Amino acid sequence: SPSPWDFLGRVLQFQHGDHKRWWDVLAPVFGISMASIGYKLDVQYRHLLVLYDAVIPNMGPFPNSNASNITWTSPFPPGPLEASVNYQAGESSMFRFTIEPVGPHAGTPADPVNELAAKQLMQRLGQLQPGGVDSTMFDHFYPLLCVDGPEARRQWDSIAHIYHKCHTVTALDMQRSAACTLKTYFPPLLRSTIMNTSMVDIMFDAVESFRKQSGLYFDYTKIKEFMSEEKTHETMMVDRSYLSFDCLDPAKSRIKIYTEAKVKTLEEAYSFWSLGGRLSGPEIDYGFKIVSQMWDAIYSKELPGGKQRENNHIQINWEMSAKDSSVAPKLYLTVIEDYDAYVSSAIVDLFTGLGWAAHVQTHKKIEKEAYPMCDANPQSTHAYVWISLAYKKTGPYITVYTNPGASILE
Amino acid sequence: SPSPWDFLGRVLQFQHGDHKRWWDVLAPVFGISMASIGYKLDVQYRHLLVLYDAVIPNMGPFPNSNASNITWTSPFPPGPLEASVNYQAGESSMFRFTIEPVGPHAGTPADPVNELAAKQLMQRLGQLQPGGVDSTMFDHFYPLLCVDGPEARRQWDSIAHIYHKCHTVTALDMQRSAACTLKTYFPPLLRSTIMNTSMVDIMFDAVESFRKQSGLYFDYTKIKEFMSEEKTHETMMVDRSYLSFDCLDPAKSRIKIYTEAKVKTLEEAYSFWSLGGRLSGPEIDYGFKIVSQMWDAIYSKELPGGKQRENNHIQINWEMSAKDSSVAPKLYLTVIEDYDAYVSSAIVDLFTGLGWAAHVQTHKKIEKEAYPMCDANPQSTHAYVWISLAYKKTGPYITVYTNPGASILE
Amino acid sequence: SPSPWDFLGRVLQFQHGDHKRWWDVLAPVFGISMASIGYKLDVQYRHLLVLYDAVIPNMGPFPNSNASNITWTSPFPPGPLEASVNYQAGESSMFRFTIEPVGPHAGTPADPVNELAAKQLMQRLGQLQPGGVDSTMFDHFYPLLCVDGPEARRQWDSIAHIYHKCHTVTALDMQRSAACTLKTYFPPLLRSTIMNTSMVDIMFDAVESFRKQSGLYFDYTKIKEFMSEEKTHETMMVDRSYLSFDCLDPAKSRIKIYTEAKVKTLEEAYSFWSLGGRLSGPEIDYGFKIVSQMWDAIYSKELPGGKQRENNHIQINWEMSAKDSSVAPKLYLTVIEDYDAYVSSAIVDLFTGLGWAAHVQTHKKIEKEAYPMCDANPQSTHAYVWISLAYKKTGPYITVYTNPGASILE
Amino acid sequence: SPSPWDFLGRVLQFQHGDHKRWWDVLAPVFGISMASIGYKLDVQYRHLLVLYDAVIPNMGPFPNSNASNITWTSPFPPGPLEASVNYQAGESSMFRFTIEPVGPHAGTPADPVNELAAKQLMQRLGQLQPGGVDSTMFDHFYPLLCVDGPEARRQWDSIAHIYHKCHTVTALDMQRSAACTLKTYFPPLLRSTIMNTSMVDIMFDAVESFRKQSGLYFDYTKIKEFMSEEKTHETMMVDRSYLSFDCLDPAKSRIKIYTEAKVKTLEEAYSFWSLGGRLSGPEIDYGFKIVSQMWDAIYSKELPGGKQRENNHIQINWEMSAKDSSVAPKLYLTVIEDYDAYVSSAIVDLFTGLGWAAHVQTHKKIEKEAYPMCDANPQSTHAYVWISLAYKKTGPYITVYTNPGASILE
Repeated sequence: SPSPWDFLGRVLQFQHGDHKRWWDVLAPVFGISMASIGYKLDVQYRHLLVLYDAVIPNMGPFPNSNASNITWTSPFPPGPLEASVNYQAGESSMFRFTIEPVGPHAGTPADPVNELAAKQLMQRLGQLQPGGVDSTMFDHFYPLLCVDGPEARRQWDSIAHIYHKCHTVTALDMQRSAACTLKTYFPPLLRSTIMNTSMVDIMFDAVESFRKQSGLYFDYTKIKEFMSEEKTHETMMVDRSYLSFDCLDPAKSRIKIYTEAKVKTLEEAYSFWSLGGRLSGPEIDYGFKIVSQMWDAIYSKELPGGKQRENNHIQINWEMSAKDSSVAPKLYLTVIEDYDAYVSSAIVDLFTGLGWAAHVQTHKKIEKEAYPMCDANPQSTHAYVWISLAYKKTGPYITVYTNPGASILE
Repeated sequence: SPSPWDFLGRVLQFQHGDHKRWWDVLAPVFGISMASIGYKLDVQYRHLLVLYDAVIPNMGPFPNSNASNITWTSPFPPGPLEASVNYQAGESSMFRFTIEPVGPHAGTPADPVNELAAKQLMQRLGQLQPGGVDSTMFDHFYPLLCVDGPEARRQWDSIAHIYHKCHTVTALDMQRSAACTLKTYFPPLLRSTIMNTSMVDIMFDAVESFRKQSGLYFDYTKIKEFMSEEKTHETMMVDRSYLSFDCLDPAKSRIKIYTEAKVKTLEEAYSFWSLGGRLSGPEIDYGFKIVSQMWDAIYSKELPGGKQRENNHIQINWEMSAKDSSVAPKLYLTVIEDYDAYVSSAIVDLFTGLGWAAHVQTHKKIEKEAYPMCDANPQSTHAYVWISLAYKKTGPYITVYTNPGASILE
Repeated sequence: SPSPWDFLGRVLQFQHGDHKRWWDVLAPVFGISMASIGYKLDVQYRHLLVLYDAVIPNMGPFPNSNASNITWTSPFPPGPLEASVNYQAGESSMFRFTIEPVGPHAGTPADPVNELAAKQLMQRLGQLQPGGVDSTMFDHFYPLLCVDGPEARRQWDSIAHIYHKCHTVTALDMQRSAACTLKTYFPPLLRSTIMNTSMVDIMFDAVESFRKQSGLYFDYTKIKEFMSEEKTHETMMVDRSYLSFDCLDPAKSRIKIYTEAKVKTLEEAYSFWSLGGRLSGPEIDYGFKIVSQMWDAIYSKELPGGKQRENNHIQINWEMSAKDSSVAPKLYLTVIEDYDAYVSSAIVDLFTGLGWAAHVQTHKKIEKEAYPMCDANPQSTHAYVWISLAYKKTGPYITVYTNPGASILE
Repeated sequence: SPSPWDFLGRVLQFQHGDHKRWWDVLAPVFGISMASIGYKLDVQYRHLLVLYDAVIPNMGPFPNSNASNITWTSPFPPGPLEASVNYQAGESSMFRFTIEPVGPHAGTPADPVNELAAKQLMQRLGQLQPGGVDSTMFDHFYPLLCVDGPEARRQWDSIAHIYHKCHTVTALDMQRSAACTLKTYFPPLLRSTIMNTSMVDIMFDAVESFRKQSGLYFDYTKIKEFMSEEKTHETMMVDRSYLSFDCLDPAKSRIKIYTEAKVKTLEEAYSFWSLGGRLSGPEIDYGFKIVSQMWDAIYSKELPGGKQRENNHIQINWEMSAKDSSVAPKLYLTVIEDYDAYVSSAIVDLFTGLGWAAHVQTHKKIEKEAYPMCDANPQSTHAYVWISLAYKKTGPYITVYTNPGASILE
């Protein structure tokens, strides 16, 4: 038995070489993750073909060793920003991967703000499954949060200082049902920098615009209050925020506010998780229990080269539902610098404390098969990128975000 | 000796089959026109490769016999709206061809307003020649005259009644110097229909916006005055107008106002050519002499099936320069219904009256080689589409606009 | 749920347009046959991708309406000579399809005897599954039965009169286990015509060569005796014969002798089935019972246009095993001219007489889904091509050979 | 002005990535050589497109740094064995490049003797120019000198010890007239090793077979006599010989015998050049004058690393005409180990002694533009590979054979 990625790399014809290389790098990772999760073979085939047609052509050039060909500058390494494997208790794991759609010539004068890649990707996703990509929220939030090509090109003197000119990021939720639902992120840093406004008063103003235009109830009050305070900006890198929404029926879609932060103690972490105490209840408590566990399990150890932790880098997503007024957080703990060995051990011990034997097995399976550099290289710091904790009435919701192109950093 | 189109169709690899079919149909036409003009062989190769990479992928599906696959509705037949061969006295002929960039899925829910094709085409043209496609005017006139995908998708109830939802048209001026300069048309029918404004007060308001933003002097006063009158709207189909501009340095670029018209006598034709008398001088006179000659030479004859001329369909371009206040007209006489034999004979007799022996030879050469249905079928009404008369201090400027996909209508 | 053929035609990139058209035509047929048989979804994907990579590029040009582009002349219409669905009692149905591998330029001076297509196909099949295509028998029978390109090109004056210059035919047995085992046919008509020998004394001499070179026991004596008689040549078209062998381990492979025939009564049919009585036993009897049933069930009816049966066209395969001395026949009844309605009704009544309810359901399913012209057009004579009867100790073995490109003949 | 290789790499679509990489590596070299020679632009385009369609797909995988993917073993580095630029006095320079056509899977069980690549290449060359590739001599010498796939696969125990299993090598003579005439080499090492015969008695026996079959007079007597002696085998590596012939009209084609040799003094060199004195006249004298000049100009110097010359490696081609009995030699001096600086200086001083100013300029132009490692790296030993001296009644005929993939060895 050949596995779908091998057989497909053998038979498939690729428009470009960089697509072939991105395939050789990721398709193993994605396919092994999907197969260890428990996907059916035809779903592996469908999602790998989606990746081959829709995604890979909208990843950008492949990094040669000196990364000379990569003209679309970014602080993150090229490729999918992450590939995620969800872990709940009772509900089945799901594979995801978010990608900043980069065009083949983005960063160059021909496509200096990469306007088409995300739209080409949305188009391919809609064509491979008609009626699966609803652009009702995309089309409302695009003029408010995102900058078209023309604006960014005539408002260039205003943004040419920005390093990462990202304006939209697509997160595809590859489902066990072969349905690849999309999820678009809009970082308004470009738009705010052009209009000289703030991320808060633009993100949330657009959210309220969509509220009144739809009648859907997206209560952003808690989040605006918190993110508008002083001691939050004290640590918050508000310029690394973005608004996320599911490209679905706005009634059944969700909106999420995201921001980064460099905290030093669990009190600031609870500040972000809780929105300054404005969010409480049993779920906040039971969630921060696990956040604290993983905090003092991961950030309690040595970094490579014997360096010291200046601070703890975190990220946070607050999800607001359409029919409710609830806001639910999701805290990222960044481990780009940690030992993949230490991160994996922490994840495993957490899962065991939760009683998740099946999930530790799945985790180590994906680890050894898709990410061989954790077992081969005892000082690897490339596979794991973030770990995300969220708590729902179902129970915990942990989410290990790995780098699929970790084979490129080794 | 194989000629470039044959050899290229033999060696070239095409992404899609429709590209191969469009090649088989057009590349003969374009290459024969370029070769009869007097292009060099390498320029033929360069322009045919431009067509193969930039253009053909942004033409749309190829019409099967029932035209079942063509989802992007249009009153014109699919393919390039026209392929033009210029004819002056002293300056060398030039090949052109304007195309409404259609995506492979335009008209379908995945790309219901065809937003990407023109941008993809502009991108390819800029990448094949960096710094040859200046988007200074494109980026200013895009929000004013053209509708992005999102707007058109949420403002759909306002435009879903329109048959031709064209919003941008690219005219590539393939030059003897291998340089393929672009030229973008913006028909604001979508934008005006959404904003419930008029083509006049939107086109010219955008022109004045660009004036004040640039300092370049585009005197639109004559054209606004005329096109705002009553007896002009009496005949004018103002909903078939568009603003044209060369995607170049705005200093060296030109802006052109276009409108259609169904006139019955040469007095209305002089109304449009002259802007109600506001334009005069030796050039207007010497130009309308030739317009009258060709009028009573072409519209003086029988239509196929023995039908009668309800009226004479014309189009008109008024060009406004950046450094001057001059406006120069260019009158189209539509011959979509006439006998290609009669149209060719009229063109030939005109050229002979002008003393253009070389040009009648070139014309008949292109006719017999690229358009064999004029000699084979004595009742052909498909090759020729329009003839355009303009008069400059150089002399006359006649321009025969043929349909390259005339092989598809036979 | 999109079915594999639709989704694959949506995502897959095709080297050539003719591959896209062959896909649109066959992949529905093949996929519907495989799905009605009961194949798993991933096996459908694997086999359709095999068809897309290995087979389709080695089918030849796609027939336009006038079939102008088809330079490789053949009495059969272009495309797969047949697509077969096996029907046994107890063992699961299997899909097959034999194709004369035609190159993209076969019949033209560049590839006037189509030498590469079959080898390219064998190569692709071996690369998509290493060690699945054993060329031990192919490499022994190639010089004996088949003509290389050079020989056929210098021995051209000797064969240029032949209409069908076929020299090798590949029958792929797409298995429910995703394994696509090959099966090569060698019609020695070219070789015999060059060497001025007879099909009998070349086919069987090569078989004996392989016997002595291998030690495997392929008893051809019965078949040589019969096919060398006089009254068999009376009806036999010995020039339509070929030697078949499974490209596998010669120990586990089988060899088959094939010949056509135009008989008029069941006595000549029993002559061919029995090898002039030399083959007998319970199986021959029980097999000719069914041959007679289907004979007087199909050839007992009207042809289109009210024409009369000059004679009954049949074909016959005698399989010889490696470890045994048994020879087992397989009689084809050609129905290219009959009513697809009559043929389907006969097949259904036969299956019912055998008690094969599941198989009549599968048959009508494949009929209505893959071959809609049998239900739409009540006078269709294109879907069905042959029906093949063989009898093994398992029971009967009927095999309905349909034309997949029947959509092209309607 | 973009030059053809840049523009073509920008617009062209490549089936495979390795084709793109081979393009990036060679097309600069080939195009710069053709442009420095003085080719027209359209001829550059034609030949680069020939390379893109016919050749590049039949070069094999592209060498990654560890050359892990290269399964077709060879003592030479992958890519074109050489790219040649001819230099005469009076006749215009010509570009050539010989390539061992390697399939994408050659060396692996799927194509273990690489039988198709050369045939695919011949087919493409014949299709891009019908009637330009005459296979009259190819089809006669193929069974005699070359081993089909089947023979080599069943006669594997006899050849599996050979390192380089080359059996046919195509040398394309890209002409200023855009005509790419082919030239096929047959090294009978495989055939001789299978039939346990000698290269002499097989090559020359096949030549005599073609003589009697054609009536063309290819007098091989001198060459058979010499190559059959004892003191020639003393130095000759007869296992590195091959028979060459132009794939043209056998009347106008030429046959050439090739052999390698490791000589130590100019007396053995004159032995090979002269066929043991059997060849004489003014031309032999005037040719060996130049051979001696270049011998003591190149082999008179230091090797890298301060190593010593065990012996001088040479190669020799004796051309036999169809209508005459003349045999004309062509002596290769191998400089794979020498300093590209020393080799270039020797070539330049030779040309100057001949009065070839234009040619030294062309040579240094090709050097600095196509082979930058001779000027950048003062210890480069990769660009130049061989230098070939032949003398015709026109005058000298020197031929500098460079490695185009020298960019891969740096």
